[PDB]
Amino acid sequence: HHHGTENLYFQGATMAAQSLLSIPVEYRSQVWCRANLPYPPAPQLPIPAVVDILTKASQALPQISFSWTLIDQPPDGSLFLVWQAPTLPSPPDGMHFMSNERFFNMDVAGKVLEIHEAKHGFYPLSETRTMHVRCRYRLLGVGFDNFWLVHYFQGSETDSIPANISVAKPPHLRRYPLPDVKTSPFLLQE
Ligand SMILES: [Cl-]
Repeated sequence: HHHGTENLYFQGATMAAQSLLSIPVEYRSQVWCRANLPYPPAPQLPIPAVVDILTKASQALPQISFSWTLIDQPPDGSLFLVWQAPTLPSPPDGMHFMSNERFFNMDVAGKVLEIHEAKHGFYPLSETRTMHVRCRYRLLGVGFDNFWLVHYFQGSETDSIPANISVAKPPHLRRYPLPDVKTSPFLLQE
């Protein structure tokens, strides 16, 4: 592949680039850059709570480390802070969806909150119906544009529909078992 868009995001991010180059080439497309916290698990969050969590993360960023790691079939409640370019695809998480991720925008205190909501989530190895929701959030205009809250939680009984990997997104099952890929921590601000 060529790396023009990636390279745009690793300008001036040397530590994160160095950590990625330590990973075998085949797995570099598979890893998430996730914060070493961990966030307590939570049910579906109100919008003001999301805004606060991302504001606090932006203010704490020089004291928070990240690692490149695989994420696979996280339990309901799982909350991650992740670094991702809005123009690159998300790495795999082991979740498939029977519908398209929908994109909503909310004005909050003169800022934009992006909500990317993927209902009808399922784990094809263990589920014949949809049981999960994934939300990716980010808050624009506060100097934290490339940082996301990613939330996995329980779907409603009313939203559960028959699931089949043959018509789901993504269409391809990931290779199991997963290799051991977790880098030692690095910083994204100094
Ligand atoms: Cl749809």
